[PDB]
Amino acid sequence: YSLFPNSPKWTSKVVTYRIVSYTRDLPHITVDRLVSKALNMWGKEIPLHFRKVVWGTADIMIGFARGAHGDSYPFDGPGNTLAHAFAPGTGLGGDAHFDEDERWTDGSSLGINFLYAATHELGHSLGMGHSSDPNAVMYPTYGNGDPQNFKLSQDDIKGIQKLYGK
Ligand SMILES: CC(C)C[C@H](CC(=O)NO)C(=O)N[C@H]1Cc2cn(c3ccccc23)CCCCCCNC1=O
Ligand SMILES: [Ca+2]
Ligand SMILES: [Ca+2]
Ligand SMILES: [Zn+2]
Ligand SMILES: [Zn+2]
Repeated sequence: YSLFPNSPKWTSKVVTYRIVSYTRDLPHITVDRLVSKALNMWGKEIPLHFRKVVWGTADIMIGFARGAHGDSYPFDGPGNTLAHAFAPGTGLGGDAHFDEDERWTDGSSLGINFLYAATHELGHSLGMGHSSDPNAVMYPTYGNGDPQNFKLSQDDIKGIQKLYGK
C-alpha cells in the first residue's frame, strides 16, 4: 500500500459526506446505499464515523460529472479514467467525482460497478494512495478481481489502519 505524501488524514472523530449530484443510470437510493456500504467497508477497520448531510459543505463532497467540471482534472468520456478523488484537506480535499459518461451499475447489468469504484475513490478521500498489489481495491486499474464479489485486501486494511489505528 502507499499513503499520500505527508500522510494527510482526517483528525475529527466524525467525517461528513454529501452526495451533491447523482447519475441517471441508477436510482438515487441505490447510490446512497452503495456510498454508505463503501464508507463502512473502510469504517469497520478504523476509529472513524461518518455522517451524511444534504446541504452545505461536508468534508467529502461526492458527485457525478462529465468533461470539465471546475477542479482542473476534466473527465475524458466513456472508458479510460472512470473516477478520481483527492487526499484529505479543505475544499476539494477529500472529495470524490465519478465520470458521468461511464455506464454505472449495481452489478446486475453490464457497466462499471459503482460500489467497487466508490470503495476505491473513498479510500483516496480517507488518505490511501495506489497499491502495487493487483488484488488490492486501491490498485490503479479496474477489473482484476471480481467487481461483484470483493472485500478489502490485507494490503488495503494494513494501509488504512497504519493511517488511523485499529
Ligand atoms: C480503479 C478505478 C475505479 C478508478 C481508476 C482511476 C483512479 O485510480 N481514480 O482514483 C481508473 O479509472 N483506472 C483506469 C486506468 C486505465 C486503464 N486503461 C486506461 C487507459 C487510459 C486512461 C486510464 C486507463 C486501459 C484501458 C481500459 C479503460 C477502462 C478502465 N479504466 C481503468 O481501469
Ligand atoms: Ca471516462
Ligand atoms: Ca472536501
Ligand atoms: Zn473532478
Ligand atoms: Zn485511484
